[PDB]
Amino acid sequence: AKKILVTCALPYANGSIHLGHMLEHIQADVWVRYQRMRGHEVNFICADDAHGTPIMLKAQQLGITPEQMIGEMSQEHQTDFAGFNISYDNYHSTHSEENRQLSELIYSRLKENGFIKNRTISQLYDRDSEHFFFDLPSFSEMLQAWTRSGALQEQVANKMQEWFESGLQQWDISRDAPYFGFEIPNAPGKYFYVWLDAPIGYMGSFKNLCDKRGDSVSFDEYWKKDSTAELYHFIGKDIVYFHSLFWPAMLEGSNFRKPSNLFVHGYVTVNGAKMSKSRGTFIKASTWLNHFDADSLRYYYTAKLSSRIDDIDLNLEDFVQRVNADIVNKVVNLASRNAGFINKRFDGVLASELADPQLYKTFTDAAEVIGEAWESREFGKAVREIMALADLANRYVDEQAPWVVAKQEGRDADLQAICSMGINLFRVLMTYLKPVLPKLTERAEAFLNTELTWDGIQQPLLGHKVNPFKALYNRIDMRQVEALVEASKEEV
Ligand SMILES: CSCC[C@H](N)COP(=O)(O)OC[C@H]1O[C@@H](N2C=NC3=C(N)NC=NC32)[C@H](O)[C@@H]1O
Repeated sequence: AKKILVTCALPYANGSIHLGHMLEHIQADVWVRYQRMRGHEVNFICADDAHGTPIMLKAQQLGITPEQMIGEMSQEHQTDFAGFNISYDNYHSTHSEENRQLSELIYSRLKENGFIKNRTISQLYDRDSEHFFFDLPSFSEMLQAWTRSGALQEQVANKMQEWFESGLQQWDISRDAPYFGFEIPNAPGKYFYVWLDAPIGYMGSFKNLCDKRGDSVSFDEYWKKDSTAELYHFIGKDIVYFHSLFWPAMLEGSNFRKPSNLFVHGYVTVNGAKMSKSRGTFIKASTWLNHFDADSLRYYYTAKLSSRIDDIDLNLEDFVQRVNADIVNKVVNLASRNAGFINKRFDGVLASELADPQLYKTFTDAAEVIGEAWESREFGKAVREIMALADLANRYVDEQAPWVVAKQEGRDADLQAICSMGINLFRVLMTYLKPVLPKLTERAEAFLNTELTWDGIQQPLLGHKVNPFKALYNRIDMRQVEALVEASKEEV
């Protein structure tokens, strides 16, 4: 039972959440849900990145104060994430008292530890000015040892080299008023650059969670230098520099633990290209939900995700085909083709023994490889394994052919045994997919009259009453895709 703290990058409070953002949150949520299923203590945290000149000026435009804009954006963002069932334990803000205090705490520890430097510069002004710099170069060797301690992704362990080929430099962490952010203590008119306080927002968000829980020990247990808890950050490749260099260094110099690992993913493309507004492929999370459910996109992204930083393509044509073929035709089909005979002919009661014990064992035997696949973030591998098992289950059902055994008077016991077998195979499959399809899983659990646990598959449902269900998952069609695209064009 490990203690794990997982985060997703903090979305900027200056735009709506789109399908690109959703790849990140969905990848993280699936991993998080899997970890909870295995019994670990998990804390999934996020928050809006609310500081920076851009935001300050955007607020001025709309005639709304930044405080007002970020407040509205925060609600919009959380409504969308909740719509995709992203299970955060806390969603906070970089513009909070918790983050203000932690930013000052870290800065003061850095300055006192001698990692903060001063200087002057020239810049366009609507001119000189003093600035504060973080002495990154002093943590190089430490970063080296940390970087090579068999942890980060190969493509990431490398990449940084191209950055070393340019040498680490002191980082300008201060900005002048007017600026929407935190004021630097003992330095009037100076503010912390957004990127300095942003990652501290991870800490601010957890502190908020602990404070709300009345938990006065967890914060330190997770962030103290000798913590045995694991810290993971899910991020895109465009912000790896901040998370692999500045961030670890800031923590090291302020007597805090560094991330256990960074899980970097690639960009989402639609129909093979970057999202395009004119083509209606720049899709908002809110818009997606007007047309499709969350499970469909969660499934599609998961079937294509891996432990690498490669781009993920949402091919709209392929989307409809994949969802109907896998979810409806393979998994859900296993339940619907068998539940009828059970509910109608046997009052919903499943057989008292497994018809084919060998087949069931083949299914539960796969838990190890599938669980390891979720754990290692090889989602595509996990899905292929699960769908391969599903093919086996549908083959079993065909060989046994219940639709024929049913019309043969005197074969009741045989029918119940066959159809119950299929229902139990379905139980196992939905357990492996539980991290991926939250809503379909709830519908399956209501039908099975059972909550699905990872260890529970070792005990099949016997002499057990199932409930009649009304379509667990309906097929989708290209006309809905066309409508989604058309709507997205019309929005911009
Ligand atoms: C302390 S972390 C601070 C992060 C900063 N506010 C960036 O915010 P934002 O630009 O909203 O990006 C949030 C995450 O969304 C990811 N993505 C943004 N557009 C994306 C795609 N098109 N595809 C995949 N991920 C995307 C980014 O890589 C990033 O990790």
